[PDB]
Amino acid sequence: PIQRTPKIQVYSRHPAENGKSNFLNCYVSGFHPSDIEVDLLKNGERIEKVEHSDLSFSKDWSFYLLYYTEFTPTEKDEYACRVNHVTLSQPKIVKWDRDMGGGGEHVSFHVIQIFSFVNQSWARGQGSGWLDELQTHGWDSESGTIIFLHQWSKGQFSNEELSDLELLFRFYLFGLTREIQDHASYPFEVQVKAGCELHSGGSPEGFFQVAFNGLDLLSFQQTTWVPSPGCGSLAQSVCHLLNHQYEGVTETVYNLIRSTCPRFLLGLLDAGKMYVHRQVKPEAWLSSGPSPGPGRLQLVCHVSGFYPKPVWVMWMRGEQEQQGTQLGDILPNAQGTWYLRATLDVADGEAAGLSCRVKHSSLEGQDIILYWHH
Ligand SMILES: CCCCCCC[C@@H](C)CCC[C@H](C)CCC[C@H](C)CCC[C@H](C)CCC[C@@H](C)CCCOP(=O)(O)O
Ligand SMILES: *[C@@H]1O[C@H](CO)[C@@H](O[C@@H]2O[C@H](CO)[C@@H](O)[C@H](O)[C@H]2NC(C)=O)[C@H](O)[C@H]1NC(C)=O
Ligand SMILES: [Cl-]
Ligand SMILES: [Cl-]
Ligand SMILES: [Cl-]
Ligand SMILES: [Cl-]
Ligand SMILES: [Cl-]
Ligand SMILES: [Cl-]
Repeated sequence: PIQRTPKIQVYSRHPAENGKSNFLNCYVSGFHPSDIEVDLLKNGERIEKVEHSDLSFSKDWSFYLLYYTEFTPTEKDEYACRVNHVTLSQPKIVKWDRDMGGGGEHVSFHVIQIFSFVNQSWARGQGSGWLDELQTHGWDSESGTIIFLHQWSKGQFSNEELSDLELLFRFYLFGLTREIQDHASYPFEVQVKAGCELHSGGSPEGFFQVAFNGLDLLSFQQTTWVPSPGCGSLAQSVCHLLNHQYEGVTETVYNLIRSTCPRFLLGLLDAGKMYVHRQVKPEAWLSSGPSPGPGRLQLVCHVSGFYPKPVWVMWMRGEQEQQGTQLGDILPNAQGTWYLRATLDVADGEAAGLSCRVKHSSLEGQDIILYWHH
């Protein structure tokens, strides 16, 4: 427990044009527990050879997953994202459709960990490193080794440092597992988010947060562990344990989270800048959306492939912003960049003369304008 339902978002990276190669993205989020089945379908057949990020979660602790593959839109062929979850009666198939528009400061670095305990002697585990919303690391479970997803994932650390880190992680895992395997009278899931935010001005902000069955359990605030008020005897127990019984583990954590993490983080940024990519022009295109009702249209404006994140997108009549404009979420793209789509609902007659306007930092001040037409 408890149960949350997956939001499902399907979208293409480029304008859809028959025979021309494209990328199909599927973003599955908001779910809990972590047990899930996601498949990209072509004409009902599951597509093998797809890319998927490792499992992560939000501040809410709900899980999310990115999927994508290469595909070609055609007149005949039908594509879908198929999801199966404990909160679904039947599997949900959401089609991708050109004419529906797809269907549906500070930097931070964190290590994310999910533990799934079905019983005493059976448990799943997985973890991964994330630079902002960008995964930079996986973790091989059998070997107990780090997986560096990119040419810069090492981030200006020597090999000795990272070896020591691997072993530190190994023993940390052995420790907690033994620790959770004790305390036995029972299905449950444990999530850990640990790492650092780096802020303008250089002040690091450390965090180590745990959750249980998707519930806020404990955290680490300024050299002292804190329980989230349940109460909460479990959290208070384990906190108290860490605070005193074995302190010195927290010396490591404290060091690791206030030092090494911001240094590694900065190392990633440095090594990252070499390859790509400072700024990227989006491309934009219009499509219809799902019909809002008889005698009404939904206009969809797609903005895809922009980086950095900040965008301004609006439906216009001349200089007048449209009141009804609805901005979707900013979603991740196949390799690194960003996707967003804005919709508007309008009567048939009032469709003509509406424009979608895009402002991005990389456009050099010359905005993208797209005019609706039939
Ligand atoms: C099966 C799940 C595997 C999960 C491992 C996935 C790891 C996967 C992301 C590899 C990326 C590695 C990445 C390249 C190097 C980043 C270096 C950063 C600065 C280190 C931050 C380490 C975290 C913050 C401290 C952990 C808390 C433990 C030390 C204390 C706990 C109490 O002890 P106890 O338990 O004994 O009682
Ligand atoms: C956790 O629950 C039981 C605990 O033993 C596991 O039971 C095993 O189930 C599979 C297939 O049914 C096999 O490993 C054996 O038949 C069972 N083991 C024993 C010792 O009887 C179970 O598989 C674990 N997790 C599940 C069922 O998801
Ligand atoms: Cl293959
Ligand atoms: Cl289509
Ligand atoms: Cl260090
Ligand atoms: Cl159109
Ligand atoms: Cl960004
Ligand atoms: Cl959306």
